[PDB]
Formats: sequence, C-alpha cells, structure tokens
Amino acid sequence: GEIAQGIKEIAKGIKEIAWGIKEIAKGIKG
Amino acid sequence: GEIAQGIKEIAKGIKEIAWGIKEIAKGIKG
Amino acid sequence: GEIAQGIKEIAKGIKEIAWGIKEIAKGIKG
Amino acid sequence: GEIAQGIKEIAKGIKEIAWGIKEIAKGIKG
Amino acid sequence: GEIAQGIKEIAKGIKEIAWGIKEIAKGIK
Amino acid sequence: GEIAQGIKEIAKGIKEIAWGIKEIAKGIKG
Amino acid sequence: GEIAQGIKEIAKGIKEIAWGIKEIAKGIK
Repeated sequence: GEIAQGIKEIAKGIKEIAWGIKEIAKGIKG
Repeated sequence: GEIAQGIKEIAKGIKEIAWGIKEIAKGIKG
Repeated sequence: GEIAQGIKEIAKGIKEIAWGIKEIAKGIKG
Repeated sequence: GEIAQGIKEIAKGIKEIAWGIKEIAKGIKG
Repeated sequence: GEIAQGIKEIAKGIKEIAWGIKEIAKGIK
Repeated sequence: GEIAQGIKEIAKGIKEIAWGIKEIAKGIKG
Repeated sequence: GEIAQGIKEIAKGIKEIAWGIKEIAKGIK
C-alpha cells in the first residue's frame, strides 16, 4: 500500500511538471 | 491494480510533458 | 520498507522539480 | 502484463521528451 | 537491497535536478 | 523479463534526455 | 539482477541530467 501511495505521489508531481512546462510554452509564445 | 493504475497515470503525465516540450521547441524555432 | 521509502523520496524530488519549473515559467512571463 | 505495459508507455513518453529536448537545443543553436 | 540502493540513487539525482532547475529560475529572474 | 526490458528502455530514453540537455548547455555557452 | 541493473542505469542517466542542468544554470549566469 505504501508502494502504491508513493507511485501515486510520483504521478501527481509529474502532472504538476506537465502543467509548468505548458506555462513555459505559453510564456515563450508571448 | 493500484500499482498498475499509478504507473499508467505516470505514463499519462509523461506524455503531457512530451507535448509541452514539443510546444517549447516550436516556440523557440519561431 | 527501504523500497517504499526510496519511492517516496523520488516523489518529494519530483515535487521540488515541479516548483522549479513553475518558477521558470514565472520568470519567462516577467 | 498491465505493469509491463505501463512501464513500456513510460519509456515511449521519455523518448518523445528526448526528441523534444534535442529540438530545443537545435532552436537555441539557431 | 541492490533495488532499494538504485531507487535511493535515483532519488538523490532527482533532488540535484531540482536544485539545478531552481538555479535556472534564479538566473532568468 | 518484459518489466526488465521496459526499465532498460526507460534508461535508454533518460540517457537521450541527458544528451539533449548537454546540447542545450553547449548552445547557451555558444 | 536485470531489474537492479536497469534501475542503476536510470540512476546513472539521472545524474548525467543533473550535471547538464547545472551547466545550463552556469551558462545563463
């Protein structure tokens, strides 16, 4: 259960990186 | 099943990062 | 236990990357 | 099989990130 | 034990990436 | 064996990201 | 053993990313 929870927290962090990269792409296009 | 679901969510986030990086590459090349 | 702890430490580092990427996006946006 | 498939999808997305990063390096060198 | 050690070495490297990214954000600012 | 192969494919893609990041560093330093 | 070896190769690649990101931060600075 602690392994499944760690993996889910990785997935959450990866989604937050994807959001940040999209914000960089928008900044560059500005 | 929760481990397989976490790994699939990581894969989804990584694909969204790939899309964002490609958008940055296109923005810079503009 | 050591595997679950290592995975949690990966998740912590990935969150720190997400914060850094957000700070880059803010810098680019001015 | 679902775990092996998720891991393979992570590998595919990571290779797509590598391609994008190489295109950023090309854009900067322009 | 070799798997746990490899995972811990990934964690260490990811933290060092985080520090570098923060330094980029400071450089841009 | 399918899990070991997926992990090795992730390792390959991570090395290709490392190469691209180094090419960015060289581009900027130019 | 093949799983432990793959994880160790990921750790090596992550450390090389960390080095590259540090070089970017130095370049911007």
